[PDB]
Parts: sequence; structure tokens; C-alpha cells
Amino acid sequence: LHVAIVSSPGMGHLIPVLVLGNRLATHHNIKITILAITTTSSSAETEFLKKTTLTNETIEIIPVPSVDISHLINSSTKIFTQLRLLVREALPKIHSTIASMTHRPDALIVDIFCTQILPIAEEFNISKYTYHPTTAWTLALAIYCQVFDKEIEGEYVELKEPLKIPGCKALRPDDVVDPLLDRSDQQYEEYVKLGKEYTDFDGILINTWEDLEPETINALRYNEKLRLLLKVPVFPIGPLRRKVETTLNDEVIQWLDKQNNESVLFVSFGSGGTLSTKQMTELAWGLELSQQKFVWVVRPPSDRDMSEYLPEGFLTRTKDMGLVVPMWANQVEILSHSSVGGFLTHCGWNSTVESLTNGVPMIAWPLHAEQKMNAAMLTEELGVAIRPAVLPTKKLVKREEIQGMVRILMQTKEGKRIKEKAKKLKKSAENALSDGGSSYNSICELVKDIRSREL
Ligand SMILES: O=c1ccn([C@@H]2O[C@H](COP(=O)(O)OP(=O)(O)O[C@H]3O[C@H](CO)[C@@H](O)[C@H](O)[C@H]3F)[C@@H](O)[C@H]2O)c(=O)[nH]1
Ligand SMILES: COc1cc2ccc(=O)oc2cc1O
Repeated sequence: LHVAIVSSPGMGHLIPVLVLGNRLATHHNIKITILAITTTSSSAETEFLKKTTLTNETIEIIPVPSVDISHLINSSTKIFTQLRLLVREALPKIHSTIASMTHRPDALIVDIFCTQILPIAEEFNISKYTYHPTTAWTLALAIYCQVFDKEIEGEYVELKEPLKIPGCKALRPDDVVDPLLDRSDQQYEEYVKLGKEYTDFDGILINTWEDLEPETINALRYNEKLRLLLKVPVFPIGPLRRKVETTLNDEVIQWLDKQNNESVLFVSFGSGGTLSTKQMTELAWGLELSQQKFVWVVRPPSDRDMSEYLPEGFLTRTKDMGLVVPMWANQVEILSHSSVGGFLTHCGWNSTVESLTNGVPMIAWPLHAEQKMNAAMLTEELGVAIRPAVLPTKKLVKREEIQGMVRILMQTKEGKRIKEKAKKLKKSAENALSDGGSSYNSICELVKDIRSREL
């Protein structure tokens, strides 16, 4: 079989598509080709294309150029809509690239943002699926959002009662996805539109697994009110993640090698994440006062060398206790290391999966997208994370609170209890993605669905 997987422009959307491609190719002998939509501008992932042009197995990458869209955006236009327009205007280029395909794919594939390709899948009459690369809960939200639109008048964020998704958990108004923060903003309309677009596909892949969200998945499958909207299968195929590159002369890993087991706290706010000047200074102090060992991936604050935004003397005072790394670090290789025993994270789903597959517990610190609905899940339901009393996005987290949180996770028995839960999650994830595992079984049902359309 041939499948073509379509990726959106940023690295954060490319890598998950690659991991899916690699998984299918290796474990299911299905020839794959990734149509990666590029920015045709920044292109800080186009060099990764060069790096990947070298070891292709299947694993055939086709770059697709975008246009310059500065004419359709404005300082105030938000990222969600940005992505939406980029693809929207890339549509013709996709149409052309699939035409002039050497062997036709037999099956199309869309990332959350590349849903507007459905048109060109129906033309040429090819099997079409979407990849929702985070929680089942957020999927349920997206789909049922079209109903909420009509049921609620006024702004979601001001409600005194939680939002009740048929079958799934109750969503507290504060923990809503970014699109639902303001209904007057175009991203909201795009969001509800996305929710509707999902249902039009022949099936929806989700990088979770049954044991993680049993009720929510069962709701998607069987809840009457929801099934009035959905009407097609769901495929929990996760948790999928990057492979480890057992690394040699990386000084972070060499530092970590000199530390004790589960004694280091990794701090990272994902690709793109940045704090305020005040928040960053309070964080810095928190880590110092904790007297705990850490690796801190730092970028400039939002509201240069990484010492002007840091407390004077910090680096010399924290020498031998912490390790401050600029912009990027090898997260997967860190998290897999024996000496890492905690993760202060923004709760991006890839970060979370990388942490849970490793049995590392977390300090949830949600910033954007659905990170608030993931933080909620991790802390409340799953019990593998702790969080500040008030959301960080609403109020400044001061040094005392931080230093406690870090203390509570890397010293106290409560911390160890949380860790033990994360290990259980790890094991359950392993059992799936294993032969006989529900997630593995989910692809086998996917491949069955694909072959059925071909005959
Ligand atoms: O210093 C670094 C920083 C990142 N990475 C890697 O980049 C990826 C980041 O994805 P992740 O889900 O963790 O966060 P991010 O893309 O920043 O945030 C959104 O990710 C998605 C995009 O909106 C969204 O689904 C999610 O809700 C958001 F959180 C992930 O594979 C990390 O391992 C790294 O190796 N080192
Ligand atoms: C780029 O910012 C994003 C925001 C959202 C919001 C809701 C959601 O389900 O997915 C997202 C994925 C993103 O990549």
C-alpha cells in the first residue's frame, strides 16, 4: 500500500507526521510519502528537509512551497487562522503535486490544519483521513463545538457552569482552548469550521490510547448525541513519539551522567514558548531557592545572551546545581536519562507523551492552544502532575510557590507517588503499540479500512 501524509508548515507539525510515517513504514510495510507544506519564507525546517534528503528508506519527502500571505494577515491575526490561510492558499499547489504523482496514493491524510484538502481527496476519489495529534477530549470539544455555538449566547469564558460534552469530562470555562477565548475573533469561526470538517473524513486518527481516555473514546464511539455528528470510526494509535539518538559528546547528557537518579528537573516550554520578564525572573529565583538540580532551556522573554534577562550572579551561584541551555536542547534524550526525575512543562501533547513514555512526572504550566485542557487532564484525572493554585496565564507565579512545587515533586513522598503513577502510565502505553495492543490493533483496523476501499 501507498499512503501520502500531509504536514502543515511548522516543525511542531512536521515531526509528528514523520513519526507516524516511520511507524507505518517500519511496522506495517506500507510505503509512505509525506507532503510537507513549507513556509517559503522562514524555512528553518527546510534544512531539516536537506538532513532528511539523506537517509530516506518509503520515507519519501515531497516539499510543497507556500505563498507569501502578508496580504491576508495583520499583527492582530492569530496563529490558528494564519495556519488556516497558508494551507488554504497552498491548495492549488497540493492539487498539482498529487497530480503528477508517480504511483497514486490510494489514501490521503490531513493534519488538524490540512483539513481543507478534503476537496482534492474527493476529486481523484481517494480515501481520506485526519490526524488529530492530541487528546480525544479536545477532539470531542472541537466536534461538539458547533452545538455549543448555538446553545450558548455570550462568551464561553465568563460562564459560571462547566461545559458538558456528551459522554466526556466537564470543561471548566477557564481551561478552554485558545480559539474559544474570543468569539469575535476569526479563529473561533475557523475552529467550529474545523470541528465540522473532521466529520467529513473517512476516519480520525488520534495520538492517544484507550487506557488513557477510555470514557472519552467510548463516548466518541457510542454516545448518541455525539454519534449524531460523527458517524465514522476513530483510531487511537498512540502514544507515538520521536526516536532516541543515544548521544555522545552532548555536554548536557554528560552533565546529567554525573548526577543521581531521578534528581534533575527539566524545564522546557516547547518549541516557541516564552515567559514574561517578571515571570522568568521569579522562575529563575524559584529554581535557585529549591536547592534542586535542573536543566533549564531558556529563550528571551516576551512581554542577545541569556544573562541579561536573568538575575545578576545567577549562573555563578547556580553553577554545579543547575544547567542553563539557550534556545534548543535534545528533549527526548534528556527525558530518557536516568538522572531526570521531573519535567516543568507547558503541556504540549508531544512534550507530555515524551515525558509519560519515560515515566517522568510533571509540573503543568499551560500557555496556549489546548494546553490548559491537557494540564487539567494530567493533574486532576491522571494524577501525574501538579500545578499552581491559579493558572500562570492569569496570574504571576512567585518564587516561593515555584520553589515549593519543585520541592514537592523532587523531594517529598507525594512527588514519589506521582512518579509511580507516571510509571504505570508508561507501562500501559508500552502494552499498547505492542502486538495485540489496542493502539497497534487500531492501525490494523485502519489498514483494513484502507484496503476495503481499494477493492
Ligand atoms: O527545546 C525543545 C523544544 C521542543 N522540542 C521538541 O519539539 C516538539 C514540541 O512539541 P510539543 O507538543 O512538546 O510543544 P510545542 O510544539 O512547542 O507546543 C504545541 O505543540 C502543538 C502545536 O500547536 C500542540 O498540539 C500543543 O498543544 C502545543 F503545546 C516535541 O517533539 C519536543 O520534543 C525539543 O526537542 N526541544
Ligand atoms: C498552533 O497552535 C495550535 C492551537 C490549537 C488549538 C486547539 C487544538 O486542538 O489544536 C491546536 C493546535 C495548534 O497547533
